[PDB]
Amino acid sequence: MQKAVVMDEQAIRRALTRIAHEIIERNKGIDGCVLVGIKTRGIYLARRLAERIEQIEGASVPVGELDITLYVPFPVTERNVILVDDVLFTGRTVRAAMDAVMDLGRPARIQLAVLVDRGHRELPIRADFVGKNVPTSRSELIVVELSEVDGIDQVSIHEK
Amino acid sequence: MQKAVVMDEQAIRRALTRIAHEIIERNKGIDGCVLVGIKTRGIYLARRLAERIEQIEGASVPVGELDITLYRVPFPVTERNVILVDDVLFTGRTVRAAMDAVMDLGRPARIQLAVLVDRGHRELPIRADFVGKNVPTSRSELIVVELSEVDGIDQVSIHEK
Ligand SMILES: [Mg+2]
Ligand SMILES: [Mg+2]
Repeated sequence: MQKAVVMDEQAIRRALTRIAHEIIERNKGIDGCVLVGIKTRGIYLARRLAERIEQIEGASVPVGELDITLYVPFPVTERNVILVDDVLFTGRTVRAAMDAVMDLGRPARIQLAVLVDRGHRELPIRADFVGKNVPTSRSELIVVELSEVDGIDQVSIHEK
Repeated sequence: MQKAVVMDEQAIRRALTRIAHEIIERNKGIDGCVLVGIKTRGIYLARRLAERIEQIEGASVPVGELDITLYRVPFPVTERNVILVDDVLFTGRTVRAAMDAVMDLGRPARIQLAVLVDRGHRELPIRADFVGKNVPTSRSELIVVELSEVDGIDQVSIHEK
């Protein structure tokens, strides 16, 4: 049950735009960077970020998918690999993504961009770019919807 | 060579004593928690923490040892809070491998990380839950940690190696 909407299409749009500028900024350009989306919605976010970045620096950035969910390629070695996910929670999915990435190559470094951080981490992993911090109880859940797959851009808190 | 002393013995003691209190606080006591040191100095730090924690809560805390080295102990893990302890957080690559090791021994309820110093320049989305001191450094500088159990003195210093 949709207990509440915390981000509308507008907030999402402006969050991803800022994030696009932060990525370019913290890497002093996009040279050697690659956006790898985790899971369904993570991939769509990575693409939007890629598109935004392209229309700011004039140069485009490679995008990869990589599948996880409690377990085509893309440049990895000596590249700045930016994992992109919709929701940061326990951090366990991200840990798996890192190992996966580490087996495909030796990246200069791995960064983490997420649309929302709902707290409750169970590993010492933090996102380098956060769209919005959304406090939540352990009993609540986060639902992220994007136009490409859900017919709408929206983030909400759903009770159990 | 040693450029400057960023932490002296008293600072190190005050940093560790506080971390001990921070650990108890965030976990509301140390039950179900385990201290796992990484390499030599990490182990000595983890031991100091456990000694401090027990005198505070009157409850003993399990200390483990992990030998994690990258190129260029028993007990519980499953359903426990494994608190990794290291002297310096840098690229974060060592902690990531250390987490792999922990996962090979079981599934902890969670993993935390405590370090004496964070010198920035991470190359992985890994951050410490408890930090002794944030020490800014250039990529040309180096951190040198000396603990009395191995170097006869407690001291943190920046070097231009
Ligand atoms: Mg996801
Ligand atoms: Mg160490």
